[PDB]
Amino acid sequence: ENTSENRAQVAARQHNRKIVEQYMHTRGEARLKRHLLFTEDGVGGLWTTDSGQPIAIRGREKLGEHAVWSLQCFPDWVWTDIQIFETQDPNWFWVECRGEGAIVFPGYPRGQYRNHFLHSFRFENGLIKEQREFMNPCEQFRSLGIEVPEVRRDGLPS
Amino acid sequence: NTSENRAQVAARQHNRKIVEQYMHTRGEARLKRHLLFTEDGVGGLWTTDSGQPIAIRGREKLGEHAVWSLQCFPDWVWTDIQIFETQDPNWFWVECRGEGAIVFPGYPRGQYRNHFLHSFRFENGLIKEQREFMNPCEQFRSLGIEVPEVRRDGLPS
Ligand SMILES: O=C1CCC[C@@H](C(=O)O)C1
Ligand SMILES: O=C1CCC[C@@H](C(=O)O)C1
Ligand SMILES: O=C1CCC[C@@H](C(=O)O)C1
Ligand SMILES: O=C1CCC[C@@H](C(=O)O)C1
Repeated sequence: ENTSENRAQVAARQHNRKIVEQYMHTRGEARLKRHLLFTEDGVGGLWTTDSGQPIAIRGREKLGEHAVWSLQCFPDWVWTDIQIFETQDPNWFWVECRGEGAIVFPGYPRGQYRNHFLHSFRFENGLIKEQREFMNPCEQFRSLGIEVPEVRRDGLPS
Repeated sequence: NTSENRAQVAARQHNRKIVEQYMHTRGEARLKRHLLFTEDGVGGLWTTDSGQPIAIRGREKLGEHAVWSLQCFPDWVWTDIQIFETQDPNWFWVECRGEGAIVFPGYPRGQYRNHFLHSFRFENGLIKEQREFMNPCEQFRSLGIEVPEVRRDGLPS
């Protein structure tokens, strides 16, 4: 049905999608301003870590400081194979994509890092309130020269 | 009210029920979960230590994997299930938790907990591809396997 309430939802979903698209195409020095797409109290970060706890970055200002670190450590990062998923909630989107670039973490040799990622984007008033990324930390270990633990799966059918 | 979109709403509703059934399947019912798939459907784990998926291809293989899984994860339950419809009536995502005993050959019995994203793509009202994404490090912990710690110097507070 074409009601003003359904129309508002569509508008919201369209606006929010544009921001997800912008986020995912943000490269290079533009990364230093990606925080501006967040609410003042917005949270972003990595939900799949070796420690098992997220690295959550809280607040628009913190996100901007994190961007300085990220550009140092991932100096040429690009996201590719981007698929955006709208949901039944006009303020919640998922993205499946890959990423590749140099990895330059102190205490390790410089490497080439590739991973598969899922991102969650939740919105409030047209700005991102919570962004979360999910990847396989094992692929990061490989990029850093870190031995990847191996699980034997005995009897796993063929 | 347009017949195309009526078809889509219907397919999406039907598909949502199958996703719910899958996510609520527990205990011996797990041995019949393969029935929710197309004959050539694929399921499995997309986040592995090896970097390659453990993909199980076909309804019969899927049914075999379930015997294995019931041995290895005898009491597994999904919880905190959130189902996400998408713009494709045939594609859904699920965010959830899962936990249970982990009973692998050659490792001490453990208690395994992880956070999961699942992808479900449909064809003809059955699952053509299921993929699950998790953090393998939590499965290492559960088996007593040492997990390296990545240092991130400079990482701001
Ligand atoms: O920018 C990111 C959040 C901090 C951890 C980083 C990582 O090690 O992948 C990614
Ligand atoms: O996980 C990540 C890979 C490297 C770039 C990071 C970022 O600053 O977004 C995210
Ligand atoms: O049922 C499953 C697919 C094969 C690997 C398993 C695991 O080791 O997590 C999960
Ligand atoms: O990753 C998994 C943990 C144990 C159950 C397996 C399943 O139910 O498919 C999946």
